Amino acid sequence: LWPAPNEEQVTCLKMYFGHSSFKPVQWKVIHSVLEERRDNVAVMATGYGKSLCFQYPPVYVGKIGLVISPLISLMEDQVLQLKMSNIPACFLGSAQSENVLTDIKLGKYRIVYVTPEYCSGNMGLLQQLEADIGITLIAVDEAHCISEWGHDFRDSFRKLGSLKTALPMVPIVALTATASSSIREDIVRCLNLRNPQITCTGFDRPNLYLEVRRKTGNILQDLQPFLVKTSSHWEFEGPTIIYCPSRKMTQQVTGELRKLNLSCGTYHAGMSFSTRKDIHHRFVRDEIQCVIATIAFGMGINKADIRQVIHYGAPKDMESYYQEIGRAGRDGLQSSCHVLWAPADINLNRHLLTEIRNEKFRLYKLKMMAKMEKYLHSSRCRRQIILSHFEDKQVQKASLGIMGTEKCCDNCRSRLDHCYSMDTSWDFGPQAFKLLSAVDILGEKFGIGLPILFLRGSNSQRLADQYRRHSLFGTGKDQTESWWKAFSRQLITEGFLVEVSRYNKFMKICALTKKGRNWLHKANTESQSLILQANEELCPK
Ligand SMILES: Nc1ncnc2c1ncn2[C@@H]1O[C@H](COP(=O)(O)OP(=O)(O)O)[C@@H](O)[C@H]1O
Ligand SMILES: [Zn+2]
Ligand SMILES: [Zn+2]
Repeated sequence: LWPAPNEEQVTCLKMYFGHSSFKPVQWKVIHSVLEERRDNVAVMATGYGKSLCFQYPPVYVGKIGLVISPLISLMEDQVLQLKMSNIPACFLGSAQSENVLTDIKLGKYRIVYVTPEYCSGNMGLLQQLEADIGITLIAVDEAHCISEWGHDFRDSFRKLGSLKTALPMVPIVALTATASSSIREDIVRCLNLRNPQITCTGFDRPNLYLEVRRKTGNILQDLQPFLVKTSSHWEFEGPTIIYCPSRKMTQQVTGELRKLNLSCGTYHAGMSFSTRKDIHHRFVRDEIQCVIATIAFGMGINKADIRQVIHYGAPKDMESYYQEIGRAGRDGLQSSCHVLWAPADINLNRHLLTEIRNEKFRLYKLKMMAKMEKYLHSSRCRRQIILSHFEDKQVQKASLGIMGTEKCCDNCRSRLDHCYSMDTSWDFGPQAFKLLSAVDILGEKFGIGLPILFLRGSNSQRLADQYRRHSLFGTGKDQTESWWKAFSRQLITEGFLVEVSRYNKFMKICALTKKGRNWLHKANTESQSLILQANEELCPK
């Protein structure tokens, strides 16, 4: 067990990064790299705090940290974010002046961003910085690009194996997307890491509700369910990102949203630094409500309170999908992630990959598109399927407290609205709330029959038309009369209802108990649960 940080370390974190404490895995990596000078392979979920692991140590000791990445636009964005935290950083490339390079040699910058190509060609420069200043760490983001079995291989990374040779005292921190053992093996062997610490944060984002819908045929019909008509104009429910597979589909979606006068912006690769800066400005400040994006990184979609992610079209793969939905709910508030898809979507098109020569690669793409289509068509828990892919193992639904609840995914939410089996211990809270309310709404003056007719939307004359205006009228048609009758007998046995006759023995009423009235009081103001021992009559297999 590693030690807690000292006060000087915490003070540095507050002054430069505005955080009052390290996250657990952040400190795992930081202490290992900063104080133990040990190589690291770190797998961090979306929105955990990956960048702090390599930005903080060079700031704390006032030396240089080298960040190797192929995403030039992302390195530009992070440089700006660092300077706005009073941290000097720069992107080093062939196009840079010697004044920037001489300021680097004098130690004016804490964090230096380079591409893999520039790094392979200038190993002598790296050794000079190590002798004169000292390199705290070398970060290799997108480290899965080092070998084939990742979702995106690059050849420029293979020459990073000389870093350990030219700099055997400098620890390397490699960041990758999944906890895949095979990918981690390749990173260690190709980067020449020496017994590195292996850390994984887990991948669950419990505040992200997951849903998958089929496309309806036209864009406006697909998107209008996500809109609210305030006054006499349309609005998104909250800040929204719409991911499109192509620029063409981006323009089509934009053209349709403009029909409703929705405030929208686009986000693509190859945009200028000024364009990305302006999009970030408008999105963060809620001057645009929706960003329609074809990329999943950068300033433009770096926003804390994104409430809704929409994939318009099947996602490319599970890794892209996870990163793309990972942009939502970074403030901890409840967010929703919807995929709108059809079998003809371009990312599910097996027509356009017959012409790839590699044997294992073509089979990988076929299995990925089959895995994607299986997830989209699945009736089981969306969250369990996603967590299984990134843990490289079958995940149990009992591992996290979010699975199986109404805020988990659409397939879990369907089971709470109309239960089914796969001892039966199930949450009948939603159904009990309908029944116990109907008993109290009708005044506890009739038998259980009238509340049942109320819930099933009966046209009977026993029910006064004043009750047909109610919200619950007809919301129980999912269950038969005998089901509601049998469910009421379980509420009598458990002790939430009782049958009672007063002086008039020709009138039997069904009334709430003390426990019944107490439960309904809490359920009026909070979503309450009610666990039961059931029969296959209640939740059939
Ligand atoms: N130690 C910390 N305490 C609290 N919040 C943090 C900490 N480290 C990072 N964060 C926040 O987490 C958010 C996501 O971090 P970031 O590195 O941008 O995620 P990603 O690695 O997915 O891009 C950031 O807005 C950042 O402010
Ligand atoms: Zn230690
Ligand atoms: Zn679920």
